[PDB]
Amino acid sequence: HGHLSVPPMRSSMWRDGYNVPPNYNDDGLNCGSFDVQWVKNGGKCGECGDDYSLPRPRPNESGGMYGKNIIVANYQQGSTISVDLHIQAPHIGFFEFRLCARNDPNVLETQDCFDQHLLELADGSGTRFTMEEHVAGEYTVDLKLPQGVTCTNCVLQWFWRTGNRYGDCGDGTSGMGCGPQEEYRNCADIAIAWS
Ligand SMILES: [Cu+]
Repeated sequence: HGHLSVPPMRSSMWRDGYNVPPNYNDDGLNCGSFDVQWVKNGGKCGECGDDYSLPRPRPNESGGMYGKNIIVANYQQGSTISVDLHIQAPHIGFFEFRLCARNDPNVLETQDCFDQHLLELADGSGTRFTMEEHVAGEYTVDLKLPQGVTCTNCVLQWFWRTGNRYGDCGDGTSGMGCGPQEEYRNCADIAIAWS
């Protein structure tokens, strides 16, 4: 359990005093829960962490109850940004961040859009930030925005793949963190400009 806090994701904007409906379970956007994701929905998840079986736009997607297209942060293109995750129950696993470089609030984000910009960690270590220790609190991740990419209505997607289930690793082996895991996604509305 945790949420993208800086910039604030859609279901957490109430915490900062925005006029968006509150979600007191904003730490629980776990794709409808593990069994719903993996037993009901074939491993699929909404773009923004909702149960995949809900119709689009889902509650945390643009046009859903929490998706009012209110920009919560403005960044310079190509800059290093520092994002904060509030981790309430610190399940082992890793985080990834994707940018849908959308320019119109009336079109809907898709995973294909997000997948065009998988964000690199500023430290050069790749695309996955690993939370190695079970410690609740605020985790900061420094990310490099892609050079030359600007967007007036961007969506930032945080993905958390937990690692607390044992499964077939596919190499003849099984292991902790192999196979399907509980997953979280959160979306935040941001803008990126040359400035
Ligand atoms: Cu949790």
